[PDB]
Amino acid sequence: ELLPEIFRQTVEHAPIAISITDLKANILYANRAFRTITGYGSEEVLGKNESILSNGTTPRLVYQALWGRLAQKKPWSGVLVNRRKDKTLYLAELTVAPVLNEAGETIYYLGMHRDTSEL
Amino acid sequence: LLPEIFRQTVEHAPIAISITDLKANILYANRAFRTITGYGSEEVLGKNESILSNGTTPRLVYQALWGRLAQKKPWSGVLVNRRKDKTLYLAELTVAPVLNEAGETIYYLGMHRDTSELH
Ligand SMILES: Cc1cc2nc3c(=O)[nH]c(=O)nc-3n(C[C@H](O)[C@H](O)[C@H](O)COP(=O)(O)OP(=O)(O)OC[C@H]3O[C@@H](n4cnc5c(N)ncnc54)[C@H](O)[C@@H]3O)c2cc1C
Ligand SMILES: Cc1cc2nc3c(=O)[nH]c(=O)nc-3n(C[C@H](O)[C@H](O)[C@H](O)COP(=O)(O)OP(=O)(O)OC[C@H]3O[C@@H](n4cnc5c(N)ncnc54)[C@H](O)[C@@H]3O)c2cc1C
Repeated sequence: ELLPEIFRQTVEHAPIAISITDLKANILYANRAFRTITGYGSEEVLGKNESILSNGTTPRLVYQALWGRLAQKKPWSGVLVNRRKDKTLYLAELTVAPVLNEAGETIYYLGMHRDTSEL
Repeated sequence: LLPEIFRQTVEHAPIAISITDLKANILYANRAFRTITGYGSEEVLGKNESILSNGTTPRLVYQALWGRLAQKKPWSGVLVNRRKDKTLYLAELTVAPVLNEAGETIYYLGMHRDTSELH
């Protein structure tokens, strides 16, 4: 073993925005980069849905594509315009991936994104 | 969330992540690392990070990175790495000590992005 608790610490400080959600997309965990990019804090992010990031201007068919891959237990990648807490907007390169149990069943989702702005 | 979920998170993160012993032998590499560097899941666990080195990168960069890690401090900068297929890529790399509860180094962590577009 690598000591197992090094993985959480690695997530926490990785320089990519990372959230982990239940099957509803309610946020169970978010790392520091997520907090820095999106603007939401440590206590306030928990239990909110990912949709909080949408500047309600993403076409429904982008999301349909994202959820369509998830329902097939496959990852998806795309770009979308997200909104920070301060209402500024950024082009997000988003990957979402299912976490599968031994049986091949989805038990969480991983949301992992970069903010592609150069300021 | 159990530690396995964070290991899965690291494994699927869209940034190269490697964890090494204190002489930079790779003990763990995620999918992005293996894809970017060209080393597969078995052979990469017999490599050292030095297999990425190459002469486009000034040697003082390697001295810089080590001089910070040995102080228990991170280093962030840029270097040119060599893949298994012998192509080269400009990487933006952060390395950090992984510390136990007494503040002593137990592993090193590397996280990098591949800035290439023509590979
Ligand atoms: C891990 C993860 C990360 C995500 N990151 C983002 C992000 O960074 N930015 C962002 O805008 N959104 C993100 N989402 C998608 C987000 O959860 C919402 O579905 C989305 O923002 C649209 O929500 P709405 O309330 O605006 O539209 P809604 O009308 O609620 O959803 C729009 C469409 O998405 C699909 N859909 C929504 N909910 C579900 C469901 N539970 N199951 C199957 N299909 C569904 C449907 O096609 C629906 O028409 C992420 C989801 C996951 C799981
Ligand atoms: C986590 C991590 C990630 C790294 N990522 C990269 C990367 O992406 N690209 C890259 O080219 N290099 C990377 N390095 C640096 C790498 O360890 C080498 O220093 C570098 O590749 C030059 O290799 P070299 O053959 O000239 O070996 P030298 O640096 O000459 O060192 C000789 C050998 O000893 C090891 N080493 C070097 N310094 C020390 C020391 N102070 N203590 C013990 N062992 C040491 C080296 O890795 C190598 O195996 C990373 C190092 C670490 C710890």
